[PDB]
Amino acid sequence: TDRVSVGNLRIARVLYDFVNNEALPGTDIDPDSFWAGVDKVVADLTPQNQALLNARDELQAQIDKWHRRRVIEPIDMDAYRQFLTEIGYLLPEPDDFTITTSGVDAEITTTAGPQLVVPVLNARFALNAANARWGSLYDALYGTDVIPETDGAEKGPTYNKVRGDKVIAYARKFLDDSVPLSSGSFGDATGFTVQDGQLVVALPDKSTGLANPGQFAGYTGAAESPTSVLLINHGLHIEILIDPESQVGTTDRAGVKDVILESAITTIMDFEDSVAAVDAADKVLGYRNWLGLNKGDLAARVLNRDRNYTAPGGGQFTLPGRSLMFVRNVGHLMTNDAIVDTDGSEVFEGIMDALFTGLIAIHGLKASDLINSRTGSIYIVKPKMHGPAEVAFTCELFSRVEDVLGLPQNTMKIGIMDEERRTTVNLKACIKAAADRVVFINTGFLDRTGDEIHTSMEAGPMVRKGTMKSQPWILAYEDHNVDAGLAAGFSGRAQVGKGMWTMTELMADMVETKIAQPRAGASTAWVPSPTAATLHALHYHQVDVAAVQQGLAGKRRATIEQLLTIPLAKELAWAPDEIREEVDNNCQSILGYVVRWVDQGVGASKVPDIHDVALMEDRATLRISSQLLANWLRHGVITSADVRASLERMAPLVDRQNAVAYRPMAPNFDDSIAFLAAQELILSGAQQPNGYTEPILHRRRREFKARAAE
Ligand SMILES: COc1ccc2cc(C(=O)/C=C(\O)C(=O)O)ccc2c1
Ligand SMILES: [Mg+2]
Ligand SMILES: [Mg+2]
Repeated sequence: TDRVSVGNLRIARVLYDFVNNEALPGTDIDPDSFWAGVDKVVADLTPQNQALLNARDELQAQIDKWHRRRVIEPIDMDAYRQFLTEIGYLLPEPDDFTITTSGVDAEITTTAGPQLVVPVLNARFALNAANARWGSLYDALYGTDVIPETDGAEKGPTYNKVRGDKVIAYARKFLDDSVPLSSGSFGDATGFTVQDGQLVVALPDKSTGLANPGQFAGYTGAAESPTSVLLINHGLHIEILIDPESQVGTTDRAGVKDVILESAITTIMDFEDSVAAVDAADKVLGYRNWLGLNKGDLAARVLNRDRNYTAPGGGQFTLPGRSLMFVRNVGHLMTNDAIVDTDGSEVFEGIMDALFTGLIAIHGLKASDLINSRTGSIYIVKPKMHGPAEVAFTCELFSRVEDVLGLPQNTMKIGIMDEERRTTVNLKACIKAAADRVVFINTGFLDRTGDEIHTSMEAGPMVRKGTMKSQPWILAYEDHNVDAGLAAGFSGRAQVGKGMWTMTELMADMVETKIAQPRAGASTAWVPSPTAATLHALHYHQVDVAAVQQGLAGKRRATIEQLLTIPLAKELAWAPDEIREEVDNNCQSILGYVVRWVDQGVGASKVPDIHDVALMEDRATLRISSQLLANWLRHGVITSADVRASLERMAPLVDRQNAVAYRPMAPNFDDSIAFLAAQELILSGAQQPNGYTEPILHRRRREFKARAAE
């Protein structure tokens, strides 16, 4: 056995060596004490971890049996609520309180802006994400459909000046609405200068200053013909680049080359739903990337240095060139044979992630041969928790890891995903359980939709997938999340965050509708690319999030009844063509994701749906699709033959979109491990714990790896 014995643990050699040779050096942590602590923590906390998972199962069975023993319809919310209280699912709401989290960076406590999520196993994506703190607006407008590709303005192989003018004019309007001139418009500016520490913009027939001179933040170059002008609005920086001999500047009335936005303020390096990591070799690749990110030396293309500026008065100052980094550990469910005990049982992956990503994170608190958290914190997102006891356990785990790492208590801060029903309905108690550690709450609406379907599996058939985004339960869930955060003092102390935009090509749609999120008081929301970060940043220049949160203080906009409104489909409701479309749509989504998961170990993939729209699919959207079909199969909406036919229908189409080093599924379907994984996720969906996809995915990916080795 390629394994190392430490107490009761047998550690995969590749992981043991990585930690000893790469992660421990520079921490001043004694290697023997670390591994002894690994062993101690795993032995102490595994039972409670397991008890919690059994409790999920106890609760789900009592709820299953509750729906089964009643034909009365539609519902007796009074009865259902009393039952949830009786069985300990719905707990008493504690008294009001204010969080006490301290030692947090300004990007979290203060700044409102985009938050980018990226798979940590892909080093190149992770580098671009960390560098996405600044992004070119002209590139993002020219490259996407925010400037429509109408007649004459489409993208070709070389610069289309008609299109670029549209981009320039779009950016002038943005500047006008964000940093207004005293009189006149940026559209007519001819140049910029600094005089007596003030920004002076030259118009055709006069000159003007800023309506708020305080929005002038700095410049580069000679004051009397600068190379760039730096502005701030709503805590976010805008940089106007001036270069008339550049390609775009030659055509511009003021020589303006580009407009740079402070874009992804923070970034979440993901070990969970956007990655596939089923053994020690996978986790080591992830850990190694997370290590180079914190040491500053990851290269695939390198990390950016900080940005240098001249203050208005004349001094020098610096701005961060990198996004402040979070890490998303896996949650409490899965184990991983990267470590096994003497009976051969796998160790809980979440316990491992806290020990190892926390150890690695120490490097980001010290100088890189230039830092992540200047205030001494480690920022871990914790997903897929169910209720305050599960939150308390995470807090205890962090305490024990801090002790093993020699770290001050409460160094390891937690971003609470609100993406499971038992957390939503006890949200205040969950925040209280982490009152000294919590740095955000975030509505992970995709996982939350999966948990909604699974929890009420037995109640009846659910509405279609596309219908879910506007059901009553989800809008109350969204508002109740903001209310609980604001009520716990998150304003000025912690982030209130919302959901991912998954239509990577529908960027005009994103600019037009994602504005709802800061309008609802969210200080941050999730984007999947640096491009999307730059464009989403526009919404924080239009909406004053701090003032919005102020106006919501004390309001109570969601009742417990509304939260508990199950998304049951009404009588009739669907025609045959609509039932067929939803089945086809779900099967292709599942197939396209799973085939790259199982075969190539890619945890996030662009997959076109039945309407040919490109969706960024990850494990959460997979949880929704499989659970929805499982629920339809369970209540007689469709038959097992419909599932099989739809899967066999869509598989050749997926094979075409991948034709790469790719193994087709058709025509020998039952010989493709990926195809059988898709089938299994639907047919066993109702039996997976809380509808989770990781058991089946991890098993099938390991099965595939084993075949590829003989
Ligand atoms: C590179 O493209 C990506 C990367 C990461 C992603 C992460 C999520 C996600 O995790 C959503 C939630 O947690 C929740 O709704 O439950 C969704 C789409 C993603 C797409
Ligand atoms: Mg999620
Ligand atoms: Mg304003």
